This record gives sequence, C-alpha cells and structure tokens, in this order.
Amino acid sequence: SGAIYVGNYRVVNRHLATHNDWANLVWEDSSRDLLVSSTTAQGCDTIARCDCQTGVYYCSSRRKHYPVSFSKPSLIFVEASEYYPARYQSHLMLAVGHSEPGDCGGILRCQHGVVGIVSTGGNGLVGFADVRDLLWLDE
Ligand SMILES: Cn1nc(C(=O)NCCn2cncn2)c2ccccc21
Ligand SMILES: Cn1nc(C(=O)NCCn2cncn2)c2ccccc21
Ligand SMILES: [Zn+2]
Repeated sequence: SGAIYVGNYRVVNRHLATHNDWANLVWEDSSRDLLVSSTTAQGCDTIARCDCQTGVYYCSSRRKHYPVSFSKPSLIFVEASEYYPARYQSHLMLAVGHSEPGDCGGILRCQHGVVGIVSTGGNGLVGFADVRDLLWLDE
C-alpha cells in the first residue's frame, strides 16, 4: 500500500484505489496502473522534475529503503496478476531489487523528490510507475 499527496491530489496504484477515489476521480490510466483523486487537505510531497536514474525506494516486505539504479520510463510487457490480464504497461521503470504484490504503493525518490510508485515485480526485479511527466500535479 501507499500514496503520494501533492497539493489537493492523491496519487495511488489504480488497482488499489478505493470507492472514494473513484467518486472523486481526477485522472486514471489502466495502462499505467495510476489513478489520481482530489483531496480536501494539502499534501506535503514534492514531485521530482528531472531524468534521474538513481534513487531509493521503500520495500514494505523488508521494512527497508533500498538504493537502486532504474531504467527511464518505457513500454514493457507485464504478465497477468489478479488485477490485470498480461499486457503492455506504459511509463514503467525497472530496477534490480526485491518486491512482492503488497509492496505496491511504495515510493521511489531521487534528490529532486518523488519519482514514482511500486507497481510490478518478481524474480528479482521491481517496477515503478513514473509520475514525473504529470506536470499538472504541481499546479
Ligand atoms: C473502475 N473501478 N474499479 C474498481 C475496483 O475496485 N476494481 C478492482 C481493483 N482494480 C484492479 N485494477 C483496477 N482496479 C472500482 C471501485 C469503485 C468504482 C469504480 C471502480
Ligand atoms: C511489486 N509487485 N507487484 C506485483 C503485482 O501483482 N502487481 C499488481 C498490479 N499489476 C501491474 N501490472 C499487473 N498487475 C507483483 C507480483 C509479484 C512480485 C512483485 C510484485
Ligand atoms: Zn531527480
């Protein structure tokens, strides 16, 4: 689990969004596994505006923050899960690292701020849904 709070927005994995998120929907994209909903309170997270390829992510299944190198956002084939059939996921970044399904929502950060959230993984890889291209999250 996990979410990003910036301005009056909440950014979550689309597969983990709640009924309140869908009723208060701002934008979602199934191919990215992202959903953004509106909030009443101001959030404290800052989104990175950069092309960093090194950062640190939170892995709940190890209670640890791991430093990693990751690929730039790309279109990647992802196998089926209980939430989606096998498909191409867009804006996805991969790193070598541990992850399990319930690690989705863990944040990836670089020196500039929040980069993305855990969305895919297995077999020694972890995949993050990028949010840096969503410039409207800051305005
Ligand atoms: C479109 N929609 N989907 C859900 C949902 O819970 N789906 C299972 C989780 N999921 C997997 N992938 C995407 N979501 C939902 C709930 C309330 C209103 C609208 C909704
Ligand atoms: C981090 N992580 N996430 C998943 C997962 O099932 N994600 C559900 C959302 N999803 C995205 N594309 C398809 N389904 C996973 C599985 C095994 C090991 C690690 C994992
Ligand atoms: Zn950066």
